[PDB]
Amino acid sequence: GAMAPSYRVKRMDIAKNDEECVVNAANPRGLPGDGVCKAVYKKWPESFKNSATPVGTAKTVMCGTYPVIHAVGPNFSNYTESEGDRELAAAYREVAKEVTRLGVNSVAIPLLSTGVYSGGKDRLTQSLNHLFTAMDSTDADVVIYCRDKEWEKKISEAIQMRT
Ligand SMILES: [Cl-]
Repeated sequence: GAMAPSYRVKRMDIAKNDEECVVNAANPRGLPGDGVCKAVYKKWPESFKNSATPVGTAKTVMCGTYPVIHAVGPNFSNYTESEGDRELAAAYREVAKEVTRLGVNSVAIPLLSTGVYSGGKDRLTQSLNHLFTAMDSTDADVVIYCRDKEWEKKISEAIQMRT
């Protein structure tokens, strides 16, 4: 585990992360996909061998020795708010289990079920809180990756509030 387990947020490409493993915002089919998923495919294509896994689950595939945790959030275009919220909480719990199993000291993570899977809604607070509920019991340094300046400020604030 990390010496003083922390949360941080960085506004850059998660494919350039400085952590011991990465969470992919995967699709259920293990396809190259778009957004974070496409950057992950371009950086760690080997990790997409038998990566396909259902909604609300996480499946780790090693690129060399570097773990890629394919976390499948619900697409809110397809799910009801109620069922989406449940599968989004589940995907984060499976990430916590895989990060623990791997014994890594740090993990790079995007906010699941945002952008292409948000159903056109701002789910920053929803997704971030399910991230906290899962990862709070873990001892890994968590680094959250986003691309939009207003998202970084809001994520930074939510982290610092609890400190
Ligand atoms: Cl970048």
